[PDB]
Amino acid sequence: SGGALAGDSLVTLVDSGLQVPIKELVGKSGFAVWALNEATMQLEKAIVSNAFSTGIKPLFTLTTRLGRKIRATGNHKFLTINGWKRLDELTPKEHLALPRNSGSDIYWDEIVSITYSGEEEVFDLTVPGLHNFVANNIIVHN
Ligand SMILES: [Cl-]
Ligand SMILES: [Cl-]
Ligand SMILES: [Cl-]
Ligand SMILES: [Cl-]
Ligand code: NA
Ligand code: NA
Ligand code: NA
Repeated sequence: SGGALAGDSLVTLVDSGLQVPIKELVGKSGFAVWALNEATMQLEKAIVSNAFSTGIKPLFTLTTRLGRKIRATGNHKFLTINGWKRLDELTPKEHLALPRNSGSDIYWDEIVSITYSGEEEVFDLTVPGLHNFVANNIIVHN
């Protein structure tokens, strides 16, 4: 529930640092990825309790000014300076929270494009602590 991501969306397994397509994690649990602690605004290790397909749904490709890109359902939420917002409520030039290249801080990158990009099978992770995770180096909410 809450939206989903293209199967090739990459999540980072904390200990190995291996970037893995979310589709490959289906059925796995009890492993850590990166997530945002919104109180500290710092990245933290977060346990995933479930990884699953939600079926075939419409996807939108969102691209940022730094060149980060993700394909998500219209209802998937991203973090703006004014709170979490559905992809299909985001506007051109609106900024989203993204992890910095190094360290545990975030930066607010500008959206340069949102484009409908067809239907595919889509996937999600449940993160029972922080309810969000990093995918394709962008913070997304459950
Ligand atoms: Cl678990
Ligand atoms: Cl379906
Ligand atoms: Cl909806
Ligand atoms: Cl919204
Ligand atoms: Na490591
Ligand atoms: Na604010
Ligand atoms: Na705007």
